[PDB]
Amino acid sequence: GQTVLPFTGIDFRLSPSGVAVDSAGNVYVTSEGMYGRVVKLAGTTVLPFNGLYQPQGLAVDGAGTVYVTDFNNRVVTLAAGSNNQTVLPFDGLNYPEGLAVDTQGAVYVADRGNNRVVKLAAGSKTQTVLPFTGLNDPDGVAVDNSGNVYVTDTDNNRVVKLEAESNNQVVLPFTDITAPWGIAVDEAGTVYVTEHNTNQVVKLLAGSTTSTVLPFTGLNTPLAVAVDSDRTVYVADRGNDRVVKLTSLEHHHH
Repeated sequence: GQTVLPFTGIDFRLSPSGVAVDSAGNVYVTSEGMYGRVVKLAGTTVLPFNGLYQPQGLAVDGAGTVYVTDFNNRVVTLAAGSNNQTVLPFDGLNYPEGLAVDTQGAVYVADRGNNRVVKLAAGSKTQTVLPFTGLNDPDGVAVDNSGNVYVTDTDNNRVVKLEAESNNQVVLPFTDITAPWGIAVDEAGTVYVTEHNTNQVVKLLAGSTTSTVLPFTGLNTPLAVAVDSDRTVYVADRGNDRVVKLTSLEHHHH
């Protein structure tokens, strides 16, 4: 049932490390590589970020601002239709991977080299380190509408939720999760994760005790995942230089 998104007119291998989807259903991908790019499928274009070096993760907020991590160890943002990027004041990032943006503009980064997740509130000049414990190469972060934060503890083969109320770390009941990397949370609290070296994508329903394997086929190193308002799931299928899409919408009287 999946489809491959038709990125056309492109002079470089797509190398998709990250994937985000805005309200209009524009799809954005970080194209890894020495000369990093963010590519936007509507036709296809390239956003005027300058000097991206191996960009690893992206997110798009409700205003259409695109936020990107890269291996210059920073987060760059581009406001919709701007051609002037700004570098957010994160400190000490070491191989930032996935990032997330919550409804108040706060930016969260899986800081893989420091085995932590860092937070920067909107307009603040200093970051916070979130109270996770025992992380080993976190690659992916997601934040729900309830301020719960979710991380892929990659080398621990687990996903941890820092609950907004208790500030407790819960190892979410994924079933046999391996080397989880990409993650997203949809508006129903459902958590999607890529198991990146085992080439599956799994989901966990909010408040549920176990998980399921989404019916993707032919994945090769899925490193990110997004989900739109139709609860369509998009995957950065990194080894295949493509993004694949899987719709969840029900079929009338079938």
